Parts: sequence; structure tokens; C-alpha cells
Amino acid sequence: SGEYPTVNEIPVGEVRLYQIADGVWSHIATQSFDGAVYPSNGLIVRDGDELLLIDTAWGAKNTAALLAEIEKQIGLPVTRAVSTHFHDDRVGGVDVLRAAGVATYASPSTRRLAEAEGNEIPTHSLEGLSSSGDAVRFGPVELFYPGAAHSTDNLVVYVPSANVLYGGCAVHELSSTSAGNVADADLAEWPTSVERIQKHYPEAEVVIPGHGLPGGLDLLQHTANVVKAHKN
Ligand SMILES: C[C@H](OCC1CCNCC1)c1cccc2c(-c3ccc(CS(C)(=O)=O)c(F)c3)c(C(=O)O)[nH]c12
Ligand SMILES: [Zn+2]
Ligand SMILES: [Zn+2]
Repeated sequence: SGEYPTVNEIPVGEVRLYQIADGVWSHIATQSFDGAVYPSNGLIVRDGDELLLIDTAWGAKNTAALLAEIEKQIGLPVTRAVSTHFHDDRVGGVDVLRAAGVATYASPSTRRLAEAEGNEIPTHSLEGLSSSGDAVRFGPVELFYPGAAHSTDNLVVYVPSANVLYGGCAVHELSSTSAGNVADADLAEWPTSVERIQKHYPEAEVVIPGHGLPGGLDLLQHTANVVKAHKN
């Protein structure tokens, strides 16, 4: 009823949308992995009379439910999707998107990692993002490669019209007490990558983590803090 949705409100298989700003929504879904249930976020950005999707809803059936929820709540076609790294909470559902006529994109680094791991593979390669600090435009967003953090390929997304920073899994929510699933992370580089985000996007007004509650710029420093304490 207006608060940011959580698992307790999200059975696995259902998707909720949350209005972040004019023409910007997050999507929230839940999934089981290794016997525990997790929420995860993605982004939807209005692109004229079409929509740009950032990240799947973590699974094929969740992603089908996402498309149905978008039709119900927004009613504009999703034409393109970008996956911000290679894990199943970002690419699981790309086959559903592709069969629904959505053009799917990711960096070559994400595509290679997805392929090697056996995850779903976005169709199109996003060049221009291979060095830390790189940025490119993609419809109504800027894509930014901050360097290795949660994964070596993680991208962040900025919505300039609304000063919305979508950190993806490189950014954690304020209530977090650990740095999430760090199996593919670079804990030593992560703070430097966060510092690059902070320098590049100092006017961000909303910061959205890959999992959990949006907040403000404090999510960035908090993420560095939890990662440094994990490493140590
Ligand atoms: C789909 C992804 O696959 C990872 C692979 C690694 C090893 N090879 C197989 C798959 C995955 C699976 C399960 C959990 C997570 C999480 C995760 C875990 C805990 C918390 C709560 S917290 C901040 O307080 O620790 C949280 F927010 C997020 C994250 C993430 O951190 O991005 N990613 C996850
Ligand atoms: Zn991940
Ligand atoms: Zn994640």
C-alpha cells in the first residue's frame, strides 16, 4: 500500500512495481536460491512511448510476471533490456524477454561470463564500457562501468532526467550487515569502484541497490563500509 515492497509482500512468482520518479519505476520480485528466499530489484525507464528495462526479475516465470505487471500498471511496450551483470538475478529471464520481442543487451564481459557459467545470454553487445570510468548513452539512461565490485562486469545505470542512480548489485541497502553474495566479487577493488561512482554521480537523489530498499547517496558509503568489514 505504498511502502517499498518486501518478500513478506512478495510470494515467489509475483512482481511488484514501485514508482521512483516521473517515468522511473523499480521492479521487485523474489526467488529461492540454495534454500533461502531473496528479494531483488530492477529498473523500468520510460523511453517516449516505449520502455527500457534494466535487469530481469530473477527467473523465467518471474520475468513473464514482470511483463504482465508492466502491461497492467504502465501499458507501454518494453522494447529493450540491459542486464547489469551475468548472475541469474540479472539475466535469468532473458530467454522470456527475447521470445516476447524485447531486444536484450549486455556488455561483452557480461555475455562471456554468462556463457561460461551456463546462464541466459543477452543478444546484443554493449561496446564502449570495457575500462573503469567508461560511460555510454542508452535511450533515457547512461550506463557506467565503475570497475570490479560485486562482479568484474557490473554496470551501474543513471537516469539523468530524475537523478536516479541504479547501483545494481555493486550497491547494498542501508540495513545490510554483510556484503551479500561475494563469490564473484573483488573486495579489494570494490571501494575504489564505489568511489568512482560517487565522483561521477554527485547529484544523485535516489540510489537503488540490487537487493533491498532504495535510499540516498549514503548507500554508497555504507556499501564501501560493509565490504571493507567483510574483507577484514
Ligand atoms: C543470483 C546470485 O547468484 C550468485 C552466484 C554466485 C556463486 N555461483 C552461483 C551464483 C545470488 C544468489 C543468492 C543470493 C545472492 C545475493 C545476496 C545475498 C544476500 C543478501 C543480504 S545481505 C546484503 O545482507 O548480505 C543480498 F542482498 C543479496 C546476491 C547479491 O549480493 O547481489 N546475489 C545472489
Ligand atoms: Zn550478482
Ligand atoms: Zn545480486
